[PDB]
Amino acid sequence: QEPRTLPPSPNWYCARCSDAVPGGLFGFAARTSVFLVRVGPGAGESPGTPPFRVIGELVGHTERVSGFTFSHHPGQYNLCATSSDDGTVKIWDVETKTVVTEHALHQHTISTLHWSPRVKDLIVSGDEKGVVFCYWFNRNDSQHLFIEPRTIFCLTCSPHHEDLVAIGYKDGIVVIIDISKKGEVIHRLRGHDDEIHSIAWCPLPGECYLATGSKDQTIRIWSCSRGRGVMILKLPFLKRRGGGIDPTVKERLWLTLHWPSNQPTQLVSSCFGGELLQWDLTQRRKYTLFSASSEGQNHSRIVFNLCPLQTEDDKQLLLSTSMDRDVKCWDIATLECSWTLPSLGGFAYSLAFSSVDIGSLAIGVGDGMIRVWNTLSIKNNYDVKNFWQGVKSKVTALCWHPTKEGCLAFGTDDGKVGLYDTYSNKPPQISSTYHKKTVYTLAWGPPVPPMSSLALYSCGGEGIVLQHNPWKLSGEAFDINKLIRDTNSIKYKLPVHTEISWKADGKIMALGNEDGSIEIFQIPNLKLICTIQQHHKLVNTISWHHEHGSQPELSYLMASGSNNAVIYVHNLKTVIESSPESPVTITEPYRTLSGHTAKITSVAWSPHHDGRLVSASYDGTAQVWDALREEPLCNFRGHQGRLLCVAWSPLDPDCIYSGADDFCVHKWLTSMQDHSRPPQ
Repeated sequence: QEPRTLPPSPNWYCARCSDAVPGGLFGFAARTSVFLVRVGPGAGESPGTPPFRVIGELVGHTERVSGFTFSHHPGQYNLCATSSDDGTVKIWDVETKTVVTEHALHQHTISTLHWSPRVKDLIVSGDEKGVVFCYWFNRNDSQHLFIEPRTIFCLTCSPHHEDLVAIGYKDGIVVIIDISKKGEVIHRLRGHDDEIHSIAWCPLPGECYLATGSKDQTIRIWSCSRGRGVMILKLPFLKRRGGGIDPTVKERLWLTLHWPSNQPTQLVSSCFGGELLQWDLTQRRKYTLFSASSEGQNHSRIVFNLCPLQTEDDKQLLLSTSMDRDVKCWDIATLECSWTLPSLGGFAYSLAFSSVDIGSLAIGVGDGMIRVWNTLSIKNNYDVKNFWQGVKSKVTALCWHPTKEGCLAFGTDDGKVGLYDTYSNKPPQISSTYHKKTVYTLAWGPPVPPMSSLALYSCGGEGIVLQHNPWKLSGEAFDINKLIRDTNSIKYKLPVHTEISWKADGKIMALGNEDGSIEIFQIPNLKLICTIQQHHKLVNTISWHHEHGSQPELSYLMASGSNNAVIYVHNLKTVIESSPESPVTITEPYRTLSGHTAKITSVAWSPHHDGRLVSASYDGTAQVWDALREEPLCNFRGHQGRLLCVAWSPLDPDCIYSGADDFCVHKWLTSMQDHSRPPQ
């Protein structure tokens, strides 16, 4: 197929950190980057499927990107400007995705910036102390201005007059200044009594008029001729609609505006709960609600930004960013949602494909919500459902039940273990017993004494593996060390267990330990049959090869990764088949896979090949290996962060999913990669 990126969430509480240009292209600030999305025919998606594609990233800021604005000058729609908490304003060329030039003139946290509609190379930025910089980037010039000693929230250069800029402040003051007269205040618009979130100029000259949106829940339309206020629209109270959100998050209003240049008598605004309104300015406060006819397509939390985009084929679209972590595309003709692009608010810690519902991919995320991505949805490349009830903390482990549809085990960084029924709206069952530290692994396997068809095993960072009864999760959970210690007559303290992996046949359990050893236990009683001494640092990942390969000998292969970069495969046919009455120590690998330059977080065997392994590393790459020939095939470098998880697509042998601490999940193709091995 084609690649996909589930990106980080658009940044919150920024008056302008997203924009679009005609054709067209949408950009949004998200963490320390800007993400670029082709929208319309140029995306080149098949009909009925949403016409968008995530196509690139602007990389180089070292902190939160606070502002983003395209140039809207014909022939230079490829230029844009960003601001960041790193103290810089950068000018970018989106064709190369590189910096053209930049400045560090601001000495206080930048609030926002805007590219002049009228002057080709002028970018105006404003900071939290009230300082404004005019930057004419192509003649290398700047002017500081200082109007009033207050925190700038928003700034909008006039579309009609090259010298006029409207500024909105944290306290509700709005001013229009003349940047040719040292920022002289030409109009002082008094009326709002809280944060100005948005300023839109009437897009026709004469019929100037100006609209301002505020945390005070009013939109005020003002005159420059008279100077005075000519219209106050108060937001309506409306029934909250969509699925029941989480009370345990704080949320006041964000009131942003879009004044369509082709429809001067209409004004679009956000509203409580992220509803969108089309206001009729001919009328006594008439509005029409976006998505009024359809159900559950509206945003469920406040909307921060609205970006008009006219496509090549003349569709009028409007893009919305929200605290709900969705980017939505609105068809202005109908006010219905054309499509939604979901996003991630934390590290992608864990991926797990359901063996029952093919292509159903669960994602464990550091924003406390489980995602289920229906990866094989025919008409939607990003069909993602969220689960929040009973989760709360960072989801560091997931594992679908092997036979029961909808049954998802999960684990958290506060040691919690849970079992979700994703086919219902009921909250998850939670284990009464907690791990002292993060749950790094979950695995289903046969029950062992004293339990007492499949038990759930959870491994915490403190070193304990618990056996849970998936019926009675609130009941007793058993530390398996007692069974281990008794079956094998152990006297010294047991190793700290850092990883658990059951062989596919459910007859053998492997535990990886903090000291690097891997122990091999046999049912029914977890008799130790083998200790593998190969890694010398904490074991992060173990995986047993599947059973449906060409030769049956392959299901005895076990891959493992530790805090060192070298990966090993061991072949446990001999030892397992001999069933020794006292345990064997293995100290030579069956295969050695060298290439990575940092810790290995996750390994997984291709279900479509014999002895084909993918690994995820803290070196920022995923590596595909022919394990049997010790041959590196394909290195994926699309992540910016350190990889935490990897999983082979169940239907396409060429497609793998990977997650990282860059807040991204990438779906990529082994055939489209330029490198065969990791950087040296």
